[PDB]
Amino acid sequence: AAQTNAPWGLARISSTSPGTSTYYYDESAGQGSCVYVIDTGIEASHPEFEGRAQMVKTYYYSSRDGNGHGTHCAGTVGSRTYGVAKKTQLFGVKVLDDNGSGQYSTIIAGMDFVASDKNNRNCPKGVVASLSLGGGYSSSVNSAAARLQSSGVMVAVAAGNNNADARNYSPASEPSVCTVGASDRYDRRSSFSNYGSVLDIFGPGTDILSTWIGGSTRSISGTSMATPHVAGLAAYLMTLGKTTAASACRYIADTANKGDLSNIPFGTVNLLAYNNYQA
Ligand SMILES: [Pr+3]
Ligand SMILES: [Pr+3]
Repeated sequence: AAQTNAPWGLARISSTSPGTSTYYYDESAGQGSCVYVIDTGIEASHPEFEGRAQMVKTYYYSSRDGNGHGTHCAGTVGSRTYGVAKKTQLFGVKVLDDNGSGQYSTIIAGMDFVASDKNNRNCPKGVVASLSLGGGYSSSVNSAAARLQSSGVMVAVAAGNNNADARNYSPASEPSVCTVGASDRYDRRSSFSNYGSVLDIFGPGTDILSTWIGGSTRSISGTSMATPHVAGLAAYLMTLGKTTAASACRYIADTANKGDLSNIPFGTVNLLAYNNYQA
């Protein structure tokens, strides 16, 4: 299949070079996979989700996304127009309040929740969790991310927007998960993107168009935006049977565009997520 005049990030992950405008992908489109978006919530009623999104847990007074951040990230995973995996099932877990902030204890609870809840869902092609959040180093937060991964869920996490080594941030610094940095449409590392040896992979993160609350759309920037590109790609590849939750991050790194990025500091991988689609 081919989506013309696609958002640049979608085009980039289906091309060996920057500057293209068409998203090429297999029609299966992540059908049969499930992606948990652990964030401020999802506006499930947005027409772009086509009924494929549902809130399953909240740690606040309402399950509504009063912020927009979670709805944006979910859209990049699997909305019709703005998503990588256009037929995946989306589950929302609200661990962040409507100002976009959250306590580490609540974030940990949300991760443990997903590890259990997945056993109550029909996800024959596998399960992914997308975490576009983070803060200062915490061994407890890292441990929760490791548990989630160990339970059989592909965990993708944002590297952080500090233009610094991700080793001092959590859950970015947990080695066993998939830590995602951000790039822009000219194949430069995004100016805000964290780096370091713990990064696994880069994805599009600057000027990313996606869904927003109130049935709208918005372009915003961050490693928060790069992370769902990689989560969606994992769901897509698991549906095609090319990889599993345990090995998806490594598979994505092995099949990535190599050496295409600029302003990558020595010791950080030069790898950009790529779907290797051949018609
Ligand atoms: Pr290239
Ligand atoms: Pr890793």
